[PDB]
Amino acid sequence: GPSVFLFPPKPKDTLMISRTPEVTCVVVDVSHEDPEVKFNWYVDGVEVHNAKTKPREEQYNSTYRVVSVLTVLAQDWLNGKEYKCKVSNKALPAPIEKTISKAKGQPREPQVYTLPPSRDELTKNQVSLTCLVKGFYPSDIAVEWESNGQPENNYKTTPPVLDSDGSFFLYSKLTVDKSRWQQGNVFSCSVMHEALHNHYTQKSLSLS
Amino acid sequence: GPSVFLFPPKPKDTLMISRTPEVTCVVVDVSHEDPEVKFNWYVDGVEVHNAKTKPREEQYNSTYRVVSVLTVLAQDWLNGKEYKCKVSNKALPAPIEKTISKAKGQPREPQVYTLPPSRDELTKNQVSLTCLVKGFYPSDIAVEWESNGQPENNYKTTPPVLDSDGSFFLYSKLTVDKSRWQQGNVFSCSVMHEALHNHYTQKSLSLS
Ligand SMILES: *[C@@H]1O[C@H](CO[C@@H]2O[C@@H](C)[C@@H](O)[C@@H](O)[C@@H]2O)[C@@H](O[C@@H]2O[C@H](CO)[C@@H](O[C@@H]3O[C@H](CO[C@H]4O[C@H](CO)[C@@H](O)[C@H](O)[C@@H]4O[C@@H]4O[C@H](CO)[C@@H](O)[C@H](O)[C@H]4NC(C)=O)[C@@H](O)[C@H](O[C@H]4O[C@H](CO)[C@@H](O)[C@H](O)[C@@H]4O[C@@H]4O[C@H](CO)[C@@H](O)[C@H](O)[C@H]4NC(C)=O)[C@@H]3O)[C@H](O)[C@H]2NC(C)=O)[C@H](O)[C@H]1NC(C)=O
Ligand SMILES: *[C@@H]1O[C@H](CO[C@@H]2O[C@@H](C)[C@@H](O)[C@@H](O)[C@@H]2O)[C@@H](O[C@@H]2O[C@H](CO)[C@@H](O[C@@H]3O[C@H](CO[C@H]4O[C@H](CO)[C@@H](O)[C@H](O)[C@@H]4O[C@@H]4O[C@H](CO)[C@@H](O)[C@H](O)[C@H]4NC(C)=O)[C@@H](O)[C@H](O[C@H]4O[C@H](CO)[C@@H](O)[C@H](O)[C@@H]4O[C@@H]4O[C@H](CO)[C@@H](O)[C@H](O)[C@H]4NC(C)=O)[C@@H]3O)[C@H](O)[C@H]2NC(C)=O)[C@H](O)[C@H]1NC(C)=O
Repeated sequence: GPSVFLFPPKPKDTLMISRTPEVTCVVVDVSHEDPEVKFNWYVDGVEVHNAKTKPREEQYNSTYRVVSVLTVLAQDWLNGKEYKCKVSNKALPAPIEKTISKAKGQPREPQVYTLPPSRDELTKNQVSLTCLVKGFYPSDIAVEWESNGQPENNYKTTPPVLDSDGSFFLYSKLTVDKSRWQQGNVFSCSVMHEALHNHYTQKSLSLS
Repeated sequence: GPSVFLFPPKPKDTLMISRTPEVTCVVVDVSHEDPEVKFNWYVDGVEVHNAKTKPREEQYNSTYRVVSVLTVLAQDWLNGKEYKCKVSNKALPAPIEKTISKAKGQPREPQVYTLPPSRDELTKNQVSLTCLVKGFYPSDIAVEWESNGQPENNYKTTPPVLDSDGSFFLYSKLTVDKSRWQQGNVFSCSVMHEALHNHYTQKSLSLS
C-alpha cells in the first residue's frame, strides 16, 4: 500500500512579512487503478478549506504521487496551530491522518559569530568564511550570506544540530576568491529566526 | 507488508587497524504469525557465511524486528566490494535483495582547519572551538577532539554536507570553560578518512 508524508512551512516564509507560507501534504505510492485521493484539511481541528490539490503528477516506481498544499498565516504557524491533513482514499480501508504543527519548547535566541579563515588556508586560491549560529530553539531558521547588499552564490549551510543543552547550532561556510578577503572587503551572515528581534539579525566579518 | 534496510560499516572500523567493521541488515516490520526470516549474504555475489542473525528482538508497532550482521575485512570495504544481503521470508511472495558497497568516485583528501572562538564569544562562561574539515570524498569520515591525549566530552559534529564542487565539508564544535582557552591550553581535531595518510591526521589549535 501507500504511506503519507507531511511537511511544514519554510522558515523564511513565516518569519517574513509578505510571504506565502504553506503546508504540503505529500501522498506517495498510489495504485493506478485506484489513483484518486481526497484531502480534508483542519487548523486546530477547525476544518479550513484553502486547500489546493495539485493534479496528479507522475513517477517511475510504476506508482504515483498526489499532492495538496494549504497556504496559511505566518502568525498562525508561529503561535503553534496544529494542521491536520486528512487523506481519504478509496484503495485504503481507512484514511491516513497526519498532524503537525510548530515545535513546542521555549524559543531561544541564536548567538551569531562569524569566523575568518584559518591562517593556513591562505595557501589556496579560494578561502572559507565561517558563520557560527548556536544555541537556538526551535530548529527552524534561515541563513544567508551577502556583500554590498548583494547575495553571495558560493556558500553552503550545515543543517541544525542538536547541541548538548537541548538547543541547536549550525555553521554556514562562505567561499570567496582569496583576493577579496584580503583587500579589506566586508561580508555579512544573515540569520532569520523566531527568537530574534524583528526575526532578523546580521553580523559582519572582515579584515583588520 | 515489511521493508528492508541496509547499513554500512563505521568510518573508524574500516580505517583503523584492529577493528571489526560490519554491515548490518535491518529487517523492520515483521508479522507475528509469520515472524521468521532467512538471510543469505554475498560479497561481490560470492556467497560468504560469516553471518550472524541476532534473534528476534521486539518492538511497539505490534510488529517485529529481525537483524543480521556480517563482519568484514577493512580493506574489503575500502576496495569497493559489494555486499548483497538477501532476505528470504515466508510472508513475502519474493525475497528482498538490497545491495550496498562503498561510495565510488575518486577519494579526496580532507583539508583541516581549526578555528578559535569569535572575539565576542568571550562574554560567556564557555567558549566554542571550531574544526573545519572540507573538500573530501567519499562522505565517510570520523572526527574527534582531545587535549592532553585525553578525549573531550563536550563536542558535537555536523554531518558531512555536499559542497558546490561535488566534495564534502563539515564542522565539529568543541566547547570548553572560557578559563581553559585563555591560559595557553592546546586542543586537537582528529580526522580519520580514506584519502588521508595513514588514514589519519590531527591539527592543533590554541592561543598566541
Ligand atoms: C516508489 O515510490 C516513491 C517515488 O519516489 C521515487 O523513488 C524514490 C526511491 C526516490 O528515488 C525518489 O527520488 C523517487 O521520486 C518513493 O517515495 C519515497 O518514499 C520514501 C519512504 O518510503 C520517502 O522518504 C522520506 O523522506 C522524507 C523527507 O524527504 C524529502 O526529501 C527527500 C529526498 O531525500 C524526498 O524524497 C522527499 O520527497 C522529501 O521531499 C521534500 O519536499 C519538500 C517540499 O516542500 C522540500 O522542502 C524538501 O526540500 C524536499 N526534498 C526533496 C529533495 O525533494 C523523510 O523525512 C521521511 O522519513 C522521516 O519519517 C520516517 C517515519 O515516517 C522516519 O523513519 C525517518 O527517519 C524520518 O523521520 C524524520 O526525521 C526528521 C527529524 O529530524 C524530519 O525530517 C521529520 O520530522 C521526521 N519524520 C517523522 C514524522 O518522524 C522519509 O524517509 C520519500 O519521501 C519518497 N520520495 C519522494 C520523492 O517523495 C518510494 O521510495 C517507492 N516506494 C517504495 C517504498 O517501495
Ligand atoms: C515500528 O517502529 C520502528 C521505530 O522506528 C521509528 O521509531 C520512532 C521513534 C519514530 O522515529 C518513527 O519514525 C519510527 O517508527 C520502525 O523502525 C524504523 O523503520 C523505519 C522505516 O522502516 C526507519 O527509517 C529509516 O531510517 C534509516 C536509518 O535508520 C538509522 O538511524 C535512525 C535515526 O537516525 C535510527 O532510528 C535507526 O535505528 C537506524 O540506526 C542505525 O542502525 C545501524 C545498525 O547497526 C547502525 O549501524 C547505524 O549507525 C545507525 N544509524 C545511526 C547512527 O543513527 C534510514 O536509512 C532510512 O532513510 C533512507 O531510506 C528511506 C526508505 O524509506 C528513505 O525514505 C529516506 O529518504 C532515506 O533515503 C536513503 O538515502 C541513503 C543515502 O545514502 C541511501 O543509502 C538509501 O538507499 C536511501 N533509502 C531509500 C531511498 O530507500 C529510513 O529513514 C527507522 O530508522 C526505523 N527505526 C528504528 C528504531 O530502527 C518501524 O518502521 C515501525 N513500524 C512501522 C512504522 O511500520
